[PDB]
Amino acid sequence: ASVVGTPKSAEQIQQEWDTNPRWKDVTRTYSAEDVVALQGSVVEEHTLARRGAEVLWEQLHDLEWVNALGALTGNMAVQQVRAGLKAIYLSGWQVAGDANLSGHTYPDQSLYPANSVPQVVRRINNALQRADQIAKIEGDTSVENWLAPIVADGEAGFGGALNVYELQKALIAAGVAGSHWEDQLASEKKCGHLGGKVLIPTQQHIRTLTSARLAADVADVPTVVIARTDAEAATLITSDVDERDQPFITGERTREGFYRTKNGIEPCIARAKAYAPFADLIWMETGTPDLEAARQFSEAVKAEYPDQMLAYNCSPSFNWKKHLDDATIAKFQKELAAMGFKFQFITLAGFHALNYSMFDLAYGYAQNQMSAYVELQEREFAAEERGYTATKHQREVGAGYFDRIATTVDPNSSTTAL
Amino acid sequence: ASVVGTPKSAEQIQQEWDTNPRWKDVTRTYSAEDVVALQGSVVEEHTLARRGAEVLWEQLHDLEWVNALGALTGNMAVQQVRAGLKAIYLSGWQVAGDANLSGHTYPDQSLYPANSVPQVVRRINNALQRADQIAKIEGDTSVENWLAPIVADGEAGFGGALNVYELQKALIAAGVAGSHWEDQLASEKKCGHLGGKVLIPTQQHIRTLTSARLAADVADVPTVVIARTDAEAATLITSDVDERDQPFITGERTREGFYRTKNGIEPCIARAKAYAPFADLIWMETGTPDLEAARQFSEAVKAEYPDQMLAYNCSPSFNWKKHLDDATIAKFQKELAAMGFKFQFITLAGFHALNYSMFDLAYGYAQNQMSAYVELQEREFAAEERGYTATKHQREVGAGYFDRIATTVDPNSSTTAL
Amino acid sequence: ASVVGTPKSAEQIQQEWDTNPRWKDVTRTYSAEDVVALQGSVVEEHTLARRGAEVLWEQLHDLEWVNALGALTGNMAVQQVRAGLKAIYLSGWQVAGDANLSGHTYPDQSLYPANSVPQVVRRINNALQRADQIAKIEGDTSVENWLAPIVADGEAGFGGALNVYELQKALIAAGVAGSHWEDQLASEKKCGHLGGKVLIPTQQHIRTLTSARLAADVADVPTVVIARTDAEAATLITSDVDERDQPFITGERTREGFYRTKNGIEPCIARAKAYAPFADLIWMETGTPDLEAARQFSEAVKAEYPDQMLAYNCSPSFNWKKHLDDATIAKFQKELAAMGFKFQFITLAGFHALNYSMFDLAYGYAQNQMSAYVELQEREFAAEERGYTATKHQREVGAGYFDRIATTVDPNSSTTAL
Amino acid sequence: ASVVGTPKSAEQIQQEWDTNPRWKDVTRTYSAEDVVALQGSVVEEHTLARRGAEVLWEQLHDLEWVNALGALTGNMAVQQVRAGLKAIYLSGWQVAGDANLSGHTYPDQSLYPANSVPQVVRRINNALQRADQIAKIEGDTSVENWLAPIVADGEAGFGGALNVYELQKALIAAGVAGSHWEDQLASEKKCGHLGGKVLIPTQQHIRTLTSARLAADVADVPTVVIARTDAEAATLITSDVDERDQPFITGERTREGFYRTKNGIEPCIARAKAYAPFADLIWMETGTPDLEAARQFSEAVKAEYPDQMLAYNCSPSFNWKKHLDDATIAKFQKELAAMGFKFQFITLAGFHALNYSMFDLAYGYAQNQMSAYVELQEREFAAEERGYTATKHQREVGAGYFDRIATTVDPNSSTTAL
Ligand SMILES: [Mg+2]
Ligand SMILES: [Mg+2]
Ligand SMILES: [Mg+2]
Ligand SMILES: [Mg+2]
Repeated sequence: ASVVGTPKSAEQIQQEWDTNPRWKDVTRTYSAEDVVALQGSVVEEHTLARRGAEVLWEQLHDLEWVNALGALTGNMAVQQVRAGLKAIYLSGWQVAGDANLSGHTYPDQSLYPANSVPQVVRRINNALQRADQIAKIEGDTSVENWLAPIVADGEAGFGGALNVYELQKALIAAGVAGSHWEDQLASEKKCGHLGGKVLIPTQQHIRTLTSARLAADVADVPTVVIARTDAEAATLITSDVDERDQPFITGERTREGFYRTKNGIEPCIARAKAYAPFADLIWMETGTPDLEAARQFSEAVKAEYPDQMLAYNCSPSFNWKKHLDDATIAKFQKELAAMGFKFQFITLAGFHALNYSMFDLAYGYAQNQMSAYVELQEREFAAEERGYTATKHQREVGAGYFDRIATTVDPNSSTTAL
Repeated sequence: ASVVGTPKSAEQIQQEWDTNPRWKDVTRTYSAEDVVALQGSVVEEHTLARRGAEVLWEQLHDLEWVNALGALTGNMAVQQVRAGLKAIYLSGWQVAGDANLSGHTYPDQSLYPANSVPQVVRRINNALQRADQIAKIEGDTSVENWLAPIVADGEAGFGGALNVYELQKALIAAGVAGSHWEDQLASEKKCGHLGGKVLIPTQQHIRTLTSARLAADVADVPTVVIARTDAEAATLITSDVDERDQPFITGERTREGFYRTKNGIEPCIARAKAYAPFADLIWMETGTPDLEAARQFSEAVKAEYPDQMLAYNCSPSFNWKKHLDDATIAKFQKELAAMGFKFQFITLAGFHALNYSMFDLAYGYAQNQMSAYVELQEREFAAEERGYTATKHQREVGAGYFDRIATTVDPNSSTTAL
Repeated sequence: ASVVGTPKSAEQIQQEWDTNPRWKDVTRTYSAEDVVALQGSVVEEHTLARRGAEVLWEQLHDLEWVNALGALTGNMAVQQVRAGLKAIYLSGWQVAGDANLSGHTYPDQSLYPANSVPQVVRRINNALQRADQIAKIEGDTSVENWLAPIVADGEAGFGGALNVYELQKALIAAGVAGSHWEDQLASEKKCGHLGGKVLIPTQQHIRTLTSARLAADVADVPTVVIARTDAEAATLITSDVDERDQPFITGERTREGFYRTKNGIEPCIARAKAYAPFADLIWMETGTPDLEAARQFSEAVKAEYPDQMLAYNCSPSFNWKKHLDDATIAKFQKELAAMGFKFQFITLAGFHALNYSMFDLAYGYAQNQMSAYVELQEREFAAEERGYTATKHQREVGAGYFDRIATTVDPNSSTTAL
Repeated sequence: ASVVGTPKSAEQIQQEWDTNPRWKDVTRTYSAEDVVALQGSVVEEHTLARRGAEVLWEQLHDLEWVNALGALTGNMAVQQVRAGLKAIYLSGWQVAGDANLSGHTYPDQSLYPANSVPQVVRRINNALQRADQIAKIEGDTSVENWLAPIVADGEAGFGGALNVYELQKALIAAGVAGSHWEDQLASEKKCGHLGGKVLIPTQQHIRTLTSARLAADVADVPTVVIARTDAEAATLITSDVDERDQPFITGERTREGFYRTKNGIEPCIARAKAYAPFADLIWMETGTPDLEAARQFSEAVKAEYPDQMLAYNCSPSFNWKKHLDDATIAKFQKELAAMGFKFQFITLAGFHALNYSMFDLAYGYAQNQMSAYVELQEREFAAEERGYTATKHQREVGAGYFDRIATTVDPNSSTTAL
């Protein structure tokens, strides 16, 4: 009947894996036939997921490094691109705190509904598409690519391999460019004294990463897969079954039956090497920015996998000015980029900008009413010199674009040619 | 069987209508028995909607005036309350541009799914409830009422009287304190030359207000009902059937069948008087903040209804400093309050704070990476002096509250007494 | 940069419009350049919407007629295809009563959230895709096309031309094959004596149809557009402004400003002819199935537009056996197909099957417990002979498909070759 | 300020626990002060959750037994009540297969978003409320209680204690009467040879049940808590840490690190006794109905806890007629009731009625068109004698109720007194 969305043959897929440099050093423990068998007889095309993943991959090789800021609303992402950023970071922490499908405010422990991040990915793409549409009818070519790739937080997948599979598939349907997956069991994090994060076995994370790659393969898009390890601070692990984890197991076992494990950079380096054949980028979660630890981690990983790119979160909570001089702060990301940290981001940038700007405005408004708003309005007028366009609020949300649709539909009215 | 949620009798409802000062000068064209007949045999209690509405009503009489800022996320509302505001305004325009259930960015023309505002009302209540929970376990009594009343945008109800009924019902279920309803048909707004907003007949808006009151009565809560008229700028009206609208009909009818109508403060004053018996507060939509025009509207309506409270939106798009001196800007709301505008707000405060703060941070970040973030962090550290708490990010989203739930559940872990 | 999703040029679009027989006799009052101007710089591919629409269009020419049953859940659609049907009808009435995003039960008056039908279209596609996936791994080739095209109810678009545009766009995103649009304002339907449905002007419905076609063109898919007229029973019309509606205007205008208008097959025929250039299929809403009336409508429209295909709803509420003999009932659709009604359906089939089957089972269960369930189970066992598979419940919902994903991910577990 | 929703004091709560027979034999390892500390300063009232839980509790003591059928849509539940059932069972399996928030069809492995069952609980209550509203305006007193209690499937809580807490809280907000929680880790279920379900430690399930009780206490409603054990068929357990589980551990450990454990009735009885102080009802999950196993399980539990009520799922997949005579089938539930199984249900009744009725209708329709629908319509007319009302479809979904609202709002129209 129809040839629309006809699946590729296993041979074609194998050929891509064998020859496209995108797949150099990418280990897949399942086969091309295994992928085809899961595709049914029609494969939906996921345009934004394909384009974003391809653009992101090229940027990670073409730019000195790719940096991003966590965005929790569509307008936040639009402003990030308008301001010149080339990628968007979709923080799971921010979604938990102010943008998830339960409607509740949550701390970061995989408490929100599992399809929440995919919904925000779709929202951000929709917002970027509107900016793109508006730019086109306005003849605005100041931004080359409105559809900046989105890198989204997949926590640990909300369950087992099938939960990770479904989350990746949903992220892709929504248009994600890349996704990160970590090796802890947040839902078992122990409170207080002698508690802390609980890691899962090294082999279980390889399963997570393998499942994430499989969902992208079945969906037929080259999604960027990022592996995150939480071994830097985690003091517990669910099981001592994996021989690669045994060197760090002390012997003490908790009431819940978990195993105490020695944390630090050593286990991060080891897990990072075990994860490398299964990840396009590796990320060592960290609490305190530390150039030496970063250097130690990257040199140890690259000694084994020289071309392995790394990802890095720049702490949003660290008191930067108190601990570092201005020059160190200014060169921090450039320095990390030289070590191979090609994707860098500040997870909670949106949470801080949103909470701070509203607190400041509201406080001034509670005290001086209109005077406080005028102060913000004047800053917005001043920002126009830098390319800010939201002072023209109707235009910003598409009133001119919808007026054009109305005009297009109205036969007694003509549209202006572009 | 169970007496949980048993409806009150028509006689009890009538007694409240007859004696509670809340209903002084409130016209209901339907009966107490009509209300009971629509309640089935169980009436769900809507705690937040009841408490919010009672609190708002008292504040409108106890404070010089109640002012608010448009909030589009839960955290935004939390900061508004933390900063000292006593009510939250939930803008439909902001929901259309960055927080509605379609996932798209839209201009203000009743384009988003009709249950969008209710979902944001529920979200803001959840967020305020979390701030309240955290405060209680922290012994923080700095904020006396975290559950600030929410006043939400009902547009024109997304259709007819039954659509307005269902939206008011959904707003109440989500915990709204008050809702506003306007007299235009946004979906038929005409673009360009000789176009403009289209009003509906005065009687149709009374139907809308009557339907919003009926839904509040059936739901057994004293929701504050606000009437907005768009007659200042509207140049069209769907029909000349209502003799109260005839003094403004020009006699011309457009190619789409709408009637040309004389706009300005005159029809606003007439509509306001016709709406007074059906609204707890009245709002004349206006493009230009102008104390004299406000005084003219206020005095004209109060000459007929001396005790009629009014609401006023302080234009977010008007170039304040270009047209008014700092003194006039500084006294603007105070002056309005003296005229009887007891509820005042800035509809797009959130849109501007969110868009501006992210553009500014992202622009600095694109240029100087971490240096830009440090600038925002320093402002946040400085704001702690004014009561800002979001710099303690984990605490802000409830990590301490959930750690307590975790500890409460763990029998081998004791909780510290509050 | 990337060429993924690059829009076609206006010249390419024009060439398709000029040469593809799909567009024979399709009037577009806007231009190819107008379409391109609204597409931004990336056009997402909508695989299911494209494939569905192409398949439906071919079926409408290849089969004697295409018939369908209203489906309100994914499993309902799966059984329709498993049973041999070639298209799925997605009723808005069923969505209002038991499957819309407000969570409430509603009558048919455009009361539910506007994105409700799109969500059910997405759901039905997901369900059919799962049946397809299961079939593929089971080697089941009994059903040739699991992805049967979906024809969905667009009501009157929930507002104006921009609301219709957004609903058509959302239906396409979800994978719809065709959508129907009607010429009434349901939200103003008048109850009781001298009341009834309210039509909108002929030109306003052409605007609706033009807007649905425009959204399909911008989304780059050949969606089947169906026009429905409610003029058989409607007694009112919003305006007498369109001279094509004037022959039916009585001259009386109601207290609400609506115009009394002569109803019946005559205005239906005139509207159908005015709509023909803007619709792939036309449907005259009718309360009484009547082959003669159908013939009269069909012949009157085809006398003007010989190749115009028509759609027909076979009334679910009409007491068939009371008014027609078994022979007439048996030949009804065949007879209609010969008149040119190429798409035929029963709108509320799902509502009736679901409500009846649960009442019957529950009633027996309340009386005789397990005996009642066994009666249904025996019917299911007997239906396996006709191809029914849901008795193997785990398999029916994909347990075998997910076991395969699990096995594919597990390197210590091999999958059996298909 | 307001006293609306003011929390009860710890002393008041303690008093209820000490004196209300509802709490006889209910162990809470946290205190009344612990509950109050988590309530913030306003407790939302959850009317439907309170009424349903109270009604369910009384029915479990007043009736010989309470039985139910799985319902996955609002109309299904309405028909169940109309047909005479006194409770509704909300199956997680059915939600996974045809009614969850991902829009996908899933097998039963906790794959769907965690707030899916709560949404269906709210939908069912909304549908029952509409039936209730319609009955009242129609003067229909044939059904005494339209708001039948809903018992919902909580799987294992989608994570740890905090995930169970949030799910229970969401079920309560939606109006649930009771919820069941099981002791397996579905997301780790192993495939094929030597695989099977994986149990969690006995103490971990006590944590789950303790967390479920805590959420109900904080929400201030007497929710019925049901504990389910999956030890009958589970062959694995995550850890051997709990001494109560050690007697069944063999010693073999799997590649994933799980422990092989001896399954059967013995471990079910042991877990059931450990769960009894934490559950209002206990349920032994089973695959094959077996009166002897049921008798053995109940007598063993009651030997320790004489007043402990039990719950029982009557297998929807067992071939009843093939293995049992008609008399045994007819007395099955009555016999179980005598053993103490006071809540009985068929989990997949809705899935079978929905899939079978649509397959049958569609198959007949594909073959004989209208004749097949007429057959269903005639059965519906015949069912009217038993009280079926859905043949009057407009009435059934509330058209008369909304017409009454329209009339109530219309001052020129009067409503008919009840
Ligand atoms: Mg996280
Ligand atoms: Mg508006
Ligand atoms: Mg309809
Ligand atoms: Mg289950």
